[PDB]
Amino acid sequence: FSLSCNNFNAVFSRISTRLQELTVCSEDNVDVHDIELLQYINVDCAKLKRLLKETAFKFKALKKVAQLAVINSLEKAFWNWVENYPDEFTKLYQIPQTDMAECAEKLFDLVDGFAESTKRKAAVWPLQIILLILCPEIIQDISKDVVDENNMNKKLFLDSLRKALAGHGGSRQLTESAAIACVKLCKASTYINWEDNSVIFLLVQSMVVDLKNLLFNPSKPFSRGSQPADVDLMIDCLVSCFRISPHNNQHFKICLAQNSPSTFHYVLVNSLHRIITNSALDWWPKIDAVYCHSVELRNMFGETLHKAVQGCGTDLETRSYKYLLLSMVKLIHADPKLLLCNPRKQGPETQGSTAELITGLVQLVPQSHMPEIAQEAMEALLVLHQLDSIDLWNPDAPVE
Repeated sequence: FSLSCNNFNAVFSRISTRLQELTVCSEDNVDVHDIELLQYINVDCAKLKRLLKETAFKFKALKKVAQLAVINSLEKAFWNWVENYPDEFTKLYQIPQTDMAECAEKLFDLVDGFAESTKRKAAVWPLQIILLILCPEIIQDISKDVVDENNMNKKLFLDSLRKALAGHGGSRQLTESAAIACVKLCKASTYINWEDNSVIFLLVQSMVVDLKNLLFNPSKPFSRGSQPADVDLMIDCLVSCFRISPHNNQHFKICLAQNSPSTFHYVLVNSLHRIITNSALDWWPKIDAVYCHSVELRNMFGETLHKAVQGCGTDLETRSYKYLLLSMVKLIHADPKLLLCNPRKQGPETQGSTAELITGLVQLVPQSHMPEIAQEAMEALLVLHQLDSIDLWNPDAPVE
């Protein structure tokens, strides 16, 4: 990635050769590793246009295996640009650019032709949305009357997505795919300032309500594959949704509720963990909004701690707690003010809240049952000693 910053052509030339070799040859080969270098090369807006144009010309003649690799690799290329160059993404919707729109549309059609079977549709759907996002006005027309051919194929795809997203269709594979695709759309929306207030915001609103019921139904655990639930997927959704509507989130409570399964707890804390550590855009909401829930967070710490220690002195249920406990400890390490807000203050007959927190952390240091946790609790307790964090223990009297 660092090398690609300057000498882009050198890397870029090597890829172009492999495509031509595969293009002319007719005996399918599996040495696509040259193709898969797109995932790492630094990309800028102008450079990205080049990638689409070159692949577009050569895509149709490629073999089946080659076609998949370029699609995935090209998909991950999109995110590299967005993160590394946030500003350029805003300007795309701020001011129209036909050239960007034109290249995506041609590529859009080629992919759609490529995918016919349900298995194919599952693979390619995540990409197609990204391209559709790239051409803004085609969305507007899709909402209104549809052109004979210009916006005909697009509108058919967009509504086809929703059916599986709502579970109407009797296809599990597409149901899983629709989730991934929608999430990326939700994630991408976050970057748009919303001052444009384009259809992008409106389009997401249509799918958000359906999406949440699919991923955040305690009765039914969404299980993509071997794992009981796609923990990684849920984190992406919740983090994004927060940024869109931070004022009063309604599903924070669903996870934060004690009755919900642990995984909902696990997803919650990690979700708060990204908020603290990765906030590039200033106009995003910040962790301060969540301080109001501190009281409920602490109770979760207490109960998890109580059961975690007891087990060490079912099979996976016990193991689950330890993982949750480790995550909670790391959270305090990241930010101590999150859990210290709204202090209870020492009761005449009962201990306070800052005290009960420390005592729980201390009884883990000498454990040696859970060496990883013990190591962490040391760092956590060492951060609550910085001069800055001493004040929060009891703001009434910090030196008693």
